[PDB]
Amino acid sequence: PADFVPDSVSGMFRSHDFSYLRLRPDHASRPLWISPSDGRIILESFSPLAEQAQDFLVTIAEPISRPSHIHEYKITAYSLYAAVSVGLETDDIISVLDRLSKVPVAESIINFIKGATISYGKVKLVIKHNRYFVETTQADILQMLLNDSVIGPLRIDSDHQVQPPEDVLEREEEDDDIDAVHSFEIANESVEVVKKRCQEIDYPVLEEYDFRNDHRNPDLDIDLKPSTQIRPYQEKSLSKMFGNGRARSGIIVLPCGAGKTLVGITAACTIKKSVIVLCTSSVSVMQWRQ
DNA sequence: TGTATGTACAACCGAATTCGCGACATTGAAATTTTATATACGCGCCTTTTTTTTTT
Repeated sequence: PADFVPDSVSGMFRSHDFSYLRLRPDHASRPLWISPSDGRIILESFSPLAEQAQDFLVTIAEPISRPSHIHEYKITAYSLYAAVSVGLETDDIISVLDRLSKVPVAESIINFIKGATISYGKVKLVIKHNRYFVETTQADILQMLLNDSVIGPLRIDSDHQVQPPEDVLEREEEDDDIDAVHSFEIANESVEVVKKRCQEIDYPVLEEYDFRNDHRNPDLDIDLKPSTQIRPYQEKSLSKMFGNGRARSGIIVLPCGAGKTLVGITAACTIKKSVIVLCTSSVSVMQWRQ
């Protein structure tokens, strides 16, 4: 129907042998030892790029162990998509893995990392006039958008408008794929159907988030004061969602009871633009507002 | 299998809020106030006078 293992596919790739699985040729001269069958990547004290290695593993996968001697390696599809969305060169990570990881890069592990680096979305969701539309940087993308009931049918025929792509981006498609390619401006209504049809037909689309196509108007009555409590995970989570230069809303999985709304109020203020806040239930809306 | 939950849509209720007549106080003023003097009357009232009455 509309369920994707790729988001929740984390929890596998830890099984190897000893007869078929050979000691990694880098095992003699390799700062790490990538156990590809066990999916474990032990980052011992001998890795000089352990900080560089530690960050790369955290993107493509989840480091289960962070021991003082060596770390531990786990596989995460959301990490794989996140490490795919990380943007590190799939080949470049593998080789520094291969050279660093004494255990040779596993064949299945090597494919997933490259599959991370490039896949985790090869979709072609084009955008017009700084907005989202039914198009694609790649051709199979324009076909997906045009043949889309929500992307195409919900897409206005106009190729792109500075204001329409600005305003409408058939809802807000501020999460589309590569823009500045062939596409048509989509309406102001219903990206559920856009996503509910890329749902039904399994279109993993290499998506972005165009955060000042979070423009949306003359500036609202927002008091851009940072007097709301600021404490360090929120800001670097903000620094992650503020990214380079200007406020991008990402997905930032935050706890209710540790100042969750605090990042939202800042990002809402930072854009200096109209923003709505949605909480669980209305009674919690007052509690949270209280 | 018992229960916790968000949200509704409709009739009930009392709570809190702003308008002019009466009380006098106001200053404005006239009236009254005191005095001389002739006039003459008619108020009342003073003392004295005379009369009457009582008691021895």
